[PDB]
Amino acid sequence: GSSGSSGIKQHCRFCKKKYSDVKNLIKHIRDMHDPQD
Ligand SMILES: [Zn+2]
Repeated sequence: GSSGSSGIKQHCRFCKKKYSDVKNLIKHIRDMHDPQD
């Protein structure tokens, strides 16, 4: 196909886990790591 929703999946920079979108990754970061400083 000439176009599609490819490459949208994301990874945690702290614990190297994976998510199919950025918003569930941001919730994971705020719940498990919280890089506030
Ligand atoms: Zn993580």
